[PDB]
Amino acid sequence: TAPDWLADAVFYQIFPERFANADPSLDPQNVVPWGSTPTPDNFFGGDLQGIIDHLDHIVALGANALYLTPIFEADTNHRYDAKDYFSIDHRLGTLETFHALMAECRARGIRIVLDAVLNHCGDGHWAFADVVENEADSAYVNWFSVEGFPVTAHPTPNYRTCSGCYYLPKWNAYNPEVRHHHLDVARYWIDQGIDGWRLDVPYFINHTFWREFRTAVKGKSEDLYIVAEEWRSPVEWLQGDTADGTMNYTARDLILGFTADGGIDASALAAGLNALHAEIPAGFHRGMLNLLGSHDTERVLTRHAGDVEAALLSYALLFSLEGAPMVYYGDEVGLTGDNDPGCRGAMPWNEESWNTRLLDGIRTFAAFRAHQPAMRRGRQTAVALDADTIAIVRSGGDERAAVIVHRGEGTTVDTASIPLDADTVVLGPLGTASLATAA
Amino acid sequence: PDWLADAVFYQIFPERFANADPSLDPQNVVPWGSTPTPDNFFGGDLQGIIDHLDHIVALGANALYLTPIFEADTNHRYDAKDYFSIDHRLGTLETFHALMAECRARGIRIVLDAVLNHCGDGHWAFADVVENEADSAYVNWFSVEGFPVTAHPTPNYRTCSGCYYLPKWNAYNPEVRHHHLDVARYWIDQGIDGWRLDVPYFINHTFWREFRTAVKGKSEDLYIVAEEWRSPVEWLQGDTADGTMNYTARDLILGFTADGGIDASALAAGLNALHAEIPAGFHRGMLNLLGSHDTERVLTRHAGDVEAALLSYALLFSLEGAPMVYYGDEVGLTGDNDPGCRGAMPWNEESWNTRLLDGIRTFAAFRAHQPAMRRGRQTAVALDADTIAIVRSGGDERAAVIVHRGEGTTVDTASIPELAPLDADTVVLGPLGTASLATA
Ligand SMILES: [Ca+2]
Repeated sequence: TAPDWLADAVFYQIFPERFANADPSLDPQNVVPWGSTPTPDNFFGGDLQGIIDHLDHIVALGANALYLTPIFEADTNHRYDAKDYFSIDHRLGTLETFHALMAECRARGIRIVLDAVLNHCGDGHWAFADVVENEADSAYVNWFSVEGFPVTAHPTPNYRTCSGCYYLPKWNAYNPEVRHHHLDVARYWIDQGIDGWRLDVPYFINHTFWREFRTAVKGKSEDLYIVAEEWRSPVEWLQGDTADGTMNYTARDLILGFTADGGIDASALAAGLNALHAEIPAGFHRGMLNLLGSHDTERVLTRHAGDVEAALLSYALLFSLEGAPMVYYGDEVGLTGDNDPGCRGAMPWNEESWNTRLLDGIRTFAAFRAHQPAMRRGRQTAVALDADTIAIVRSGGDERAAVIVHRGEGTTVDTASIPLDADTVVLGPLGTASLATAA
Repeated sequence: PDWLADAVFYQIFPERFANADPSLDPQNVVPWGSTPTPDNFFGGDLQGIIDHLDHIVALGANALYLTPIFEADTNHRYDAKDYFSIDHRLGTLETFHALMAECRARGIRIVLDAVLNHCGDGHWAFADVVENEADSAYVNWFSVEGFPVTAHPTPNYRTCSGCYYLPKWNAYNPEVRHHHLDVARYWIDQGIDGWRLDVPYFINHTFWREFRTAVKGKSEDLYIVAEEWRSPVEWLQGDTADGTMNYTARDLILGFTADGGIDASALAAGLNALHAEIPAGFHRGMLNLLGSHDTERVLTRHAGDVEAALLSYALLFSLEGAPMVYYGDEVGLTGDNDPGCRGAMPWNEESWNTRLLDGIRTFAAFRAHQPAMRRGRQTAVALDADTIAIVRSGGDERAAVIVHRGEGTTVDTASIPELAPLDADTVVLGPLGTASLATA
């Protein structure tokens, strides 16, 4: 089963090169102004000290865990092209600054999850450059799958890669020495104090390796959290031998279908959510990392086409579900943008730039979850009341809660219709209601 | 009258609601979008009111308060020149009859403006005194100091508030009373359901007792509501009105939802006091409102904050007494105080704030559906400096509208004796959040 702390977790995902530039002396020569349009090649100077300095913002939102995208020495702004998995990227800070982040995080009750990019590294990585250089004489030739020498990125890479990208050579995970390096990466950062690992494109490697991964990570501690990136069904990762959960892109698509697209009505959503619930095995519901967006999607508000009230319906649903809810940095203040690089805009720190009522609306849903124990540990039941209105009921030992979410122009619901209370509740246009009762 | 318990009012300033008949339009009529002024005409008409009853009903209203509609020489029609005719730009008596019929067909009631302290300087009686002086048969229908009559400097006759074009009726003349009682009787014969009293404080209670007797004599269920900006207590002794325009409740609500000057304790106390001052049987007759043709528009009072504005509406619709919506506020029209608040009502729905409209409708629908929200006692309860419950209880049934002006909070239903009977133990309120719950 998944670790129990997860029931209480609320995650804040950070793309560190865009959250806060606290240290200009770390910035590269070609650093762009903080207000610039994000691109696949530009750098803003976001750093680890920037995260430390805004921990208060992250706490005040209701978050108690961070998911960090890659932070190790790389040549891109997203850092999926790691070149040394054993140091912090020199533009993010040093190992000391990283330690200071861990400590400041744990003084405030905040757990840390890093991004484990094990299918591939960057072409700048020492082992890969050694192969380029020394070819068949490199000791790390078999750390990759290079077709022949000389190595060429032109016209198509003559080595295996992540989805054809020339600067992301694929790690040969069939090599024991590569697995040992991958496991020493897992343990090393756990030795530095992290609380879990998020797995990047885990489906490009293989279950056998991910089994060794769980054994190495859980061997250090049973409460370290492993979460699979997965866009389709999560079930393969929830058999008890690989991950503790999945990024719940299934719930994302269902929720947004309802609140933003209008393609699915409340009945299809409830059915979608009850089935995903049936699909996910016992012990693993708690481990699902639910989200409405990420660094791999367009921003939630953009998906809702600037309709902040509808967007609040999404968050209501998000915070209502079993699984740890995750907010993507800047969505809480109403940032907009298309898919990558559009969703990787720099986070503004002028409170006059924030959509404050969006922030307070999300804070409210988070606060009700944190205060009501059934919202964290209770059972999840989804029920349609009409085409535009859904109730997410959560059933605790000694208490029960419901979040009722209406996307129409207003209605009333008889709670006697939802299997403790016989109240009538009214919902305004784009309205929600959040109710609890002693059992 | 009992029917006031279920009444919801929609106030129309008839010049500005809807212009259905261009043939009625005056010569220098302005475009419908234009800025209102003390002299301009837009051509709003009675047929335009008939044509838009749908919108009124969809709002949830079942009663109109109309401002004066008799023949006059201003855009506001407070300067009546003939009390026994519809103003020629509004329509004819026939059209008026048609509006009544249509209204009766939808269970809508009608309330007109009784402007009895004064008429207009163009009124036939006044012009006859101006012409024939001491030989006019109507010299004592007014208070003219002497001849020739002059406005020039300042009127050498009594007026409403110094205004030369609004000479004051001598209500001490039985002929003038007779005339006033014929006006009340005449429009009641034309199908009308009641009267709003314009500045009744400028006349006297002896006159308003006769007024009541004549009106109630036609039918006990005809409603009488007095304009009063201060305490309403003097109008509620059983001998004059059935209620007043509740400007006291307005000042309290807006001080809390818009100004920030009054907190929830002070608002709860204010409302509880007002309630206790209102005599038994008269709570329902109170005509509750957030604004009128004599105030700046609600949304403008809330500095354009729609969510703040919706807190006002929630409160308004939660109170005992008949709630009234000033035409166009439901769609988010803005405006300063008169003339600014007499904008023409746009009918192109792309200009409306429809979340505001549907917000108001929801409060109305809750109230229409809950018997306690109409006939139940009223207890106002401060929970926080920023959060108030208005509770309504029918014997053992209970409704509650909870209204939060802060950034978000939680309402523990237990430990609040008046909220305790709801099965829900906790209720969340978002920022500027509203919660409406009812028992059983
Ligand atoms: Ca007209």
